[PDB]
Amino acid sequence: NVSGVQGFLFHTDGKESYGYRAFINGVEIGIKDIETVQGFQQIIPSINISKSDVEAIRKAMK
Amino acid sequence: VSGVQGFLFHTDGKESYGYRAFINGVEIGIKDIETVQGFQQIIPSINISKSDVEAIRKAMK
Amino acid sequence: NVSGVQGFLFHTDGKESYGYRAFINGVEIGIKDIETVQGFQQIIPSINISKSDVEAIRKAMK
Amino acid sequence: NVSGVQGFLFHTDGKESYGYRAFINGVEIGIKDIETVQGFQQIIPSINISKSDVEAIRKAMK
Amino acid sequence: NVSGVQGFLFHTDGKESYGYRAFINGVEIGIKDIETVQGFQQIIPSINISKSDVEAIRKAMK
Amino acid sequence: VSGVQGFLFHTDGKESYGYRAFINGVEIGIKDIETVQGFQQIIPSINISKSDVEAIRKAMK
Amino acid sequence: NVSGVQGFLFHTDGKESYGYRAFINGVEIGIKDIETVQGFQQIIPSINISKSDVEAIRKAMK
Amino acid sequence: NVSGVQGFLFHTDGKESYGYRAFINGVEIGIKDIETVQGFQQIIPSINISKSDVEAIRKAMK
Repeated sequence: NVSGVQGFLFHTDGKESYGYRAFINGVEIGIKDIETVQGFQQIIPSINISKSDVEAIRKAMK
Repeated sequence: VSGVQGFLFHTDGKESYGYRAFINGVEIGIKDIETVQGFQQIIPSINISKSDVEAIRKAMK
Repeated sequence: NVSGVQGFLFHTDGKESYGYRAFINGVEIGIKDIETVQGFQQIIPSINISKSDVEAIRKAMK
Repeated sequence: NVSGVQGFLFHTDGKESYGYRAFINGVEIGIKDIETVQGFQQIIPSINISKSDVEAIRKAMK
Repeated sequence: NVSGVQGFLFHTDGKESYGYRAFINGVEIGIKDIETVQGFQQIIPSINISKSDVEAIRKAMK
Repeated sequence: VSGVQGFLFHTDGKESYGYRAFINGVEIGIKDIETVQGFQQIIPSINISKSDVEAIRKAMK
Repeated sequence: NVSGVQGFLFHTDGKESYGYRAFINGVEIGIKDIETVQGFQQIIPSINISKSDVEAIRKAMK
Repeated sequence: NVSGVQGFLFHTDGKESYGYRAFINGVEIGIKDIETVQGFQQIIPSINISKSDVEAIRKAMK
């Protein structure tokens, strides 16, 4: 509530990384730096999503 | 705070359909176990028999 | 409201069973298998409704 | 509250009983069986209302 | 939330009683019997309001 | 669950205005201490100087 | 949200005071007396804002 | 949450600082004084965002 942010960070630990990304207030973005990942980890969850499942999650988050 | 409402579902019965999910009212198939474990951090994961998926789809519409 | 499901399972322990049914997001459905009943029991309540009272509950849930 | 039900059961312990009744999502119903009363007691409150006060409560619940 | 009732019971312990009354979902009603007062005391607050202050509370509850 | 949002207010300063309240955005005077004690069961009771009531009225509008 | 008030008190402890002010339900007001500051401190937060930052906070609170 | 403020403070601990900034009710502002940072830290989260990631966060906070 208080942060004005709803969403989550996502990444894969699989063979081909896509780095960290996030859905923030329904907007998908890439995150370039680990400082930002740790900053957002204080206010939103951070989960794992395989590279092959990102397309379907995108569709559901639309 | 996740901006996600829904659940993962699978059956432990004879004819598995793997893992699927309802995410914000959209049904999807899940290809990898990593994704199942990731979403298990933020949404419930329940069992649904293959025979009951059609009725749950109607209710989730 | 993390599950995206509001409702309840219902059944009777009376002489003439109607099996398990549910109201899920205002939609009434039949449940065929016990696995599904136990799955939904993790996220929604499960109560008893006599066969003779189902008609009135349907009217109120409309 | 995940049941999708708002309301209460009501009855009187006074001289002229009207059995159990309920308001469920703003709809008043009669309850025919004690099994149903016990089922709804798992998800909604159960209170006492004198027969003389039911008319005024109906006006307020409209 | 669960009861589908928002409001309060009110009465005075002053010299001229007006009995018990209630605001239920923005509707003011009189309560005739103590059974009903005790029933609603399970789900809504019960406060004291002097007879001379009822008019102003009515205006604010409109 | 009371269906009431607001607060009682009074001053302990030199020029008392007795007790007043904002109830659901309506300002009222309270005539009897019984009513003050009744509403103290369901809403906060705070102090407001007589000089500040005009600005609080503007904000509560 | 029992008090019907959303907002905060603000002041600076810097060299040039602007006294205490508040945002109450999106309306900015000045507070003249400490009694009122202590009264509102029972229901809303009270924070520090430098005189030079008030203009930007006003813009964000608009 | 009674402050009427949703958002967060952000800064970087990386090589090129941009000082402290904030999103307050969907409005981005610069913060000039540390007193204001400490004041808002009483009511909103304070996280780290790399300078390289600010552009994407602005897009998501729009």
